[PDB]
Amino acid sequence: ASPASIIQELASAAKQYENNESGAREALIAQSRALIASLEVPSEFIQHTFWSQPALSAIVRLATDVNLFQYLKDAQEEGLNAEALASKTGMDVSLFARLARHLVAMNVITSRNGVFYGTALSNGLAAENYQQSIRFCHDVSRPSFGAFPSFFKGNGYKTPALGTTDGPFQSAHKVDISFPQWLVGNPPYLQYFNSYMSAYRAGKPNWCDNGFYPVADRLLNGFDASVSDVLLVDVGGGRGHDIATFGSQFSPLPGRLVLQDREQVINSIPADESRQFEATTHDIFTTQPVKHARAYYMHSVPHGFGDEDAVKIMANLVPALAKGYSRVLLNEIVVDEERPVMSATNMDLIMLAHMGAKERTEADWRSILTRAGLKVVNIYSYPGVAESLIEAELA
Amino acid sequence: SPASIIQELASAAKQYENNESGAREALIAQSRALIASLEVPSEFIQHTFWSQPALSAIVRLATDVNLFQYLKDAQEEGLNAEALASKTGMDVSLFARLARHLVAMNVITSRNGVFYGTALSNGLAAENYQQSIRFCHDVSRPSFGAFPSFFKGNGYKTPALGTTDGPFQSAHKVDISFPQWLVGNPPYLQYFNSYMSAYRAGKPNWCDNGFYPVADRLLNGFDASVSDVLLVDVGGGRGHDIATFGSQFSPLPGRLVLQDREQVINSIPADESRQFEATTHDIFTTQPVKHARAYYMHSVPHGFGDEDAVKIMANLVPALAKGYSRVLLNEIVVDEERPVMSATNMDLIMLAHMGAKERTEADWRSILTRAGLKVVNIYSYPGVAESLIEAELA
Ligand SMILES: Nc1ncnc2c1ncn2[C@@H]1O[C@H](CSCC[C@H](N)C(=O)O)[C@@H](O)[C@H]1O
Ligand SMILES: Nc1ncnc2c1ncn2[C@@H]1O[C@H](CSCC[C@H](N)C(=O)O)[C@@H](O)[C@H]1O
Ligand SMILES: C/C(=C\Cc1c(O)c(C)c2c(c1O)C(=O)OC2)CCC(=O)O
Ligand SMILES: C/C(=C\Cc1c(O)c(C)c2c(c1O)C(=O)OC2)CCC(=O)O
Repeated sequence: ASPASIIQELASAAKQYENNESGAREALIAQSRALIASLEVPSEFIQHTFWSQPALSAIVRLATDVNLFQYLKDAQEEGLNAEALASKTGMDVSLFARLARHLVAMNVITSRNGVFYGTALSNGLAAENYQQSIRFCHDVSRPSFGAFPSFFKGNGYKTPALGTTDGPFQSAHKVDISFPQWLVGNPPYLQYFNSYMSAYRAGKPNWCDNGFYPVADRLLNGFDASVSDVLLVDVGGGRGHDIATFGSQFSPLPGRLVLQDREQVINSIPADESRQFEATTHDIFTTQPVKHARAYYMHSVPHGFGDEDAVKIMANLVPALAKGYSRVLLNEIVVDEERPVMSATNMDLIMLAHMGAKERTEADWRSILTRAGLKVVNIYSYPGVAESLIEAELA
Repeated sequence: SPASIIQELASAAKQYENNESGAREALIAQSRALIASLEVPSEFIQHTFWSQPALSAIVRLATDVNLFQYLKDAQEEGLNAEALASKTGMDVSLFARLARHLVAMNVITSRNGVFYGTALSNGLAAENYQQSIRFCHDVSRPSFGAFPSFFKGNGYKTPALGTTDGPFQSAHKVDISFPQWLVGNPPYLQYFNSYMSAYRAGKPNWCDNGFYPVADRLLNGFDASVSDVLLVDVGGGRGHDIATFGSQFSPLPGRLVLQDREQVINSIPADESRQFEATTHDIFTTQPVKHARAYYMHSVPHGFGDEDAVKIMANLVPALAKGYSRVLLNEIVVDEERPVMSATNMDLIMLAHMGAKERTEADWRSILTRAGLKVVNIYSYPGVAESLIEAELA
C-alpha cells in the first residue's frame, strides 16, 4: 500500500478512535507504523532498527539503576534540568544529558528549554513492577534474541526438538537447564519474572471485561454451591493479579477464588486481609485437586510448553470437572497465520527465546484440547487484545 | 494530546503530497509521536524489548540464508513458506514464524500464504546493506547492550580518554581501540568500509540543489593557476561521497582527490570510469595537496576528542590558500534545545564505538578557532542529519 492510502486509513482509524470504538487505538498505532515503513529509506530503517532501539533499550535499562523515572514523576510539572538530574542520579552531567536527549528524541520523556519532564509513559515505568520488567527484559531476554542468528545456524535452522532444554535460551546463557530452573538459580530474576507478569499485558482489556467473555451469564448464573463452593480457579496465576482483578469486578462473590502456582511464587505473595483469593501451591503437571469448581482458568500457561506437556496440563483438569457444570477457560493467543499481527508474533518469538516454544492456531489448540479429553464450546476475542478466551468442556 | 498529533500528522501529510523539503521525514516523526501518545506502558515494553530485539535478530539471520535476495528475485510472483524454507535450508515452521514477524513489522508483505519482497527488503539484499546488518548486529549491538553495566561500573563517567576506556572495549573484551579491533578481526574492517556507503544512503547530499551552493562558492572563481585540484575528500572512505560530487558537477573543472587509510584505498576496485584519485593520507599529518579549491570531510572529526579534532582540522591549515581554499565540514550540529533522533542516534553510535560525541555549533566553533579556522556560514537541510560548515583561514 502506498503512503497516500495509508494516510487515508490513518485518518479513518482516527475518527474511530475519537468515537471510542473498541480496538481503534491499536489500529491507529498500526496505521502509524505502516506509514513509517512506507516512508523510510533503507538507511533510516537501519539506523532505527540497529541504533535507536538498542540505545533505547540500554538507556531505559540504565534508568532503573539511577531512579530516573521516579525522579521525573516526583517533579510533576516542574521538571528537572540536566544539572539537577545528574546530581540526584550521581551521573556525569554531560553523559546524562546525552542519554536523556535520546529518551526525548525517542518520545519517552519531553524537554522544554533545557528542562526535562516526565510523561504518562515514563511515570508508569516508575512503578516497581515495570522497573523489574525492564531489568528482566534487558538482562535475560535480550541475550537470547541476540543469540538467534548463531544458535539456529549452529542447530541447522531447526525448531527446538525438546523445547525447554535445547533452545536459544540455553545457548545465550550457557546452561543445560530449562528457563524455569535457571530462574531458581539466578536471583533476583525469579522475583523480577514474577513481578513482570503483572505488567506484560496490563492496561489492556481483561477476559472478564464487558464485551469480552460473558462471566455473569456463563459462570455466575447457574453457580451451585451444592456442587462446589469454589467459583474460579486460576491455574498458573502468578502472584494473583488476574484473579484479584476478577474478584473486584464480580463482588459480592458467590463462591471461592482459588489461586494455584509454584510454591516460591505463593510464598512471595504479601499477606493482605483485603485479598479476595486463597493463595495455594499446586503443580500444573499433577491432577487438579480442587474438584467440581464452576470455572478453571488459565492465562499464558500451556503456550510455553510443547504439545505433549500442554496436553498434560489440560488433561490434568479433566478428573476435576463436573459434567455439565465446570467450565474450562483458556486465555491464550490464537494465531491467525493468514493475518500475522505483531502481538501474536511478539509472544511467539518470546516463547522461542525463553521456553523453546510457540503460539498456537485455533486448529492447533483444538488438537491439544481434543487429545486432553476436552472440546471447545466457544472462542471469544476483543478488538486490540492479543489473547483469546477459549471456553471448553468435558468431551 | 493524541487528537493534536492526529491533526498535525495530516498537515505534514499534505505538505508531503506537495513534495516539500523534509516533509517525508516530518510525517515519520509525527507518526512516531502518535504511537507514543497512544501506547500504554505494557505495549511500549513489548515493542522495545520484544519486537525490536527479535526484528534485529531475524534481519541478521536473513543475511546468513540469502532471504532478501530470494524474495527480490521473486519480484511479483513471491514465495510461500515451503518454497523459501527449501531455498534457505530452514525448517518450514521455524521459517514461517520468523517471516511472519517480518510481515507484522512491515519489512516484507504476506497475502494468501505467499511472501513478497518490498522496496525495503530488496534494498537490504544489496551487499553493502548486508554487511551493514552484520556489522550492526555483531559489532555495534554488543556495545549498546553493555551501556548499563559498563557505566555502572565506571561511575557513570564520560570516557576520559575516548577510544580505549569505553563500552566498546568492555563489550568486546579488548584493551585496544575500535579501529585497531577492526584490523585484528576480519572481515569486520571490510564490513565497516562497505557500511560507510549505506549509513546515510538515499538522503540528500550536501552538494544537492538547495543545500550547499557548490557552483556559486566552488565552481565560480575556480582557478587552475592556483591549483588544478577542485576538491579533496579527506577521510572519504571508498569514494562513494566523492563519486557523487563528480557526477553532479561534470564536466569537472579540476581534479578530485580521495584521501583515506591505505587499507581503505587499496580495497577500491581499479576503474577506468572513475572520476577521482584514490590516495593514501593520514589525517593526522599535514595535508599534502596544496591550495585546492575545497577541502571536505564527512563524518570524520566527530569520531575524535577535542584535542584530536583540533589537530585533524589544523593539519588542513598549512595547505589552504588564503582567499581561495574552502573548508567544508559535513557534520551533525547538535541543537541541545531541540533533540532530534538523527543526532542522538549518531551521538551514541560515537559513544558505543569511538568513545566520542556529536557537537553543538558552539562546540564546533571552538575546535575550528583552536585549529586556526573561522566559520563562513553553516548550511542545513530539512530532514538531513548533517550540516555543511564552511570555514576558511582565520
Ligand atoms: N509446574 C508448574 N506448577 C505451578 N505453576 C507453574 C508451573 N509451571 C509454570 N507455572 C506458572 O505459570 C505461570 C506462567 S506465566 C503466566 C502468569 C499469569 N497467569 C499471567 O498471565 O500473568 C508462571 O507464574 C509460572 O510460575
Ligand atoms: N588517520 C586516518 N587517516 C586517514 N583516514 C582516516 C584516519 N582515521 C580515520 N579515517 C577514516 O575516516 C573515515 C570515517 S567514516 C566516514 C566515511 C565517509 N566520510 C562517509 O561519511 O561516508 C573512515 O573511512 C576512516 O578510514
Ligand atoms: C509458561 C512459562 C513461561 C513463559 C513466559 C510467559 O508465560 C510470559 C507471559 C512471558 C515470558 C515467558 O517466558 C517472557 O519472557 O515474557 C512474558 C513458565 C515459566 C516458569 O515456570 O518459570
Ligand atoms: C571516525 C571513525 C569512525 C566513527 C564512525 C562513523 O563515522 C560512522 C559514520 C559510523 C560509525 C562510526 O564508528 C558506526 O559505527 O556506524 C556509522 C573512524 C573509524 C576508523 O578509522 O576505523
